[PDB]
Amino acid sequence: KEMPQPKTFGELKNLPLLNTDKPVQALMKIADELGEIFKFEAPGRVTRYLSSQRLIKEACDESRFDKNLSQALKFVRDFAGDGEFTSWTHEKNWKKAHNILLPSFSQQAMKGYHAMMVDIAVQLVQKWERLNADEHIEVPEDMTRLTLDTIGLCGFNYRFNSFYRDQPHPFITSMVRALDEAMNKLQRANPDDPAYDENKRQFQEDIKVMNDLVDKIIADRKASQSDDLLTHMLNGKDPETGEPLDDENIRYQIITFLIAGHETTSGLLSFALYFLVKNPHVLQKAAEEAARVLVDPVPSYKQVKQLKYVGMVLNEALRLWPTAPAFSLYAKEDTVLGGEYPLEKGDELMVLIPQLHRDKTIWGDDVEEFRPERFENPSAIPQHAFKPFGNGQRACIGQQFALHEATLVLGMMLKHFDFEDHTNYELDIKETLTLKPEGFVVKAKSKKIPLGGI
Ligand code: HEM
Ligand SMILES: CCCCCCCCCCCCCCCC(=O)NCC(=O)O
Repeated sequence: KEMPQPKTFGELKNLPLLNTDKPVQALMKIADELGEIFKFEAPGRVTRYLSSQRLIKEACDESRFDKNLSQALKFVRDFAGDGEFTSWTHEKNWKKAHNILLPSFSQQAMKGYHAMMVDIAVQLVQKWERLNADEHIEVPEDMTRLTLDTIGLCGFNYRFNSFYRDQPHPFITSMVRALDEAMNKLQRANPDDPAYDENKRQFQEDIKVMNDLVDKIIADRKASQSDDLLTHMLNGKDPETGEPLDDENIRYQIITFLIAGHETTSGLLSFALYFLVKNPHVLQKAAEEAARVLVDPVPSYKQVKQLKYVGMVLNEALRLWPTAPAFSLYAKEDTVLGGEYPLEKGDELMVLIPQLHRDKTIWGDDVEEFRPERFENPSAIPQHAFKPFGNGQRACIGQQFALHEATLVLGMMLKHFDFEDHTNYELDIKETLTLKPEGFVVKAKSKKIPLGGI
């Protein structure tokens, strides 16, 4: 079968279709028009975008495809290096990092992070209880304060103190600019036009800000007994090789985990709150569970694990708007995809996750509705139908960290406040490679339930 392909622009082929501030949403619209697979060509590069579970399940076969660095991740690698997110599976530092850092995500480790996650969640609840009657909440802004603070504290014993700042933390400002520039470089046909000189200067200055922060984390740790993610980065030995990470790689890991470890989580909490306010009956169910389950002044680790419906709400937000919305594969050898599409060794595929999650042959016709009951019995969901955390040995290492944090915080929010979508907010999804609502504001009325000490 010949592969569908969207409209072209002469010798720029499909490239100018990425000349938009919302490229993923543009690709989703193309997949809607063109179907489960389409080709996207740019000068000197081709990729194929997959949207159906039937083809994505094949792409998820690790004997035939391996993780690829999409052009977006190659640009991120300019500041994330061979950190765990932007390394190739065949690079020595990927498996060594994965082996050294995995223990930081064990259940025993998670039980150990719980108190520090509560410390930050209590700061969030206190900030909102302290608002005056005439004020409102800027949701994605506060969720980024919470999630950055939480990976800082749990992962690095470092306080960003983001709730002490009315503007974004300077790491956030540089990170966002750096991910923005990566996204913007995707549609640049001549990246070395001197018209991009100031883009390049500003990129370097952004990277220097992130690395100065990494310096402070490393120095604060030297000056400081912890056993956290940074402990394993600095001292952990890979059981296979017996070697620890080198200093250069360790700096890439800290940048990696500070970014990967909070940005997508902030997106998830923002979208879950959005869907809750837009679906009052769902919000009533979740708030009922939070009140029934969270009987103590602050939540315990077991209580969080008991918030089943809140967990379903977060999964159903990840179904509609997975906040790292694509991952890319390459063919290990020549092969035929779906019995219809021949690929040569090295050909790249991109999995368009929001489109996979709207495959009506899996989910039924009502894929746009927000229905957490979809996830009541997760074992009934077909393999490779639901993939917000990527695939196989390159799947997200921090998936349980993110879900525990989001479930704890959303459970505390729902216990402590009633929420009003006071402006009838129209969803506007800002892209910086990752997805988050922009402009989403709410009002929160305290239920005046006292909050225990940290
Ligand atoms: C809801 C929140 C999250 C989402 C949706 C998410 C999504 C993903 C996805 C889609 C990938 C695969 C990327 C690819 O194949 O190119 C991935 C990998 C990764 N994520 Fe997450 N992530 C989240 C939270 C986290 C957190 C909290 C951490 C750290 C504490 C983290 C650290 C990582 C790392 C280090 C990788 C690379 C894993 C490897 O290849 O060894 N992520 N994530
Ligand atoms: C260092 C940790 C990095 C954390 C952020 C990771 C970003 C997640 C990637 C999301 C996918 C973005 C898709 C961008 C649009 C697209 O398809 N571009 C084509 C291409 O990238 O080559």
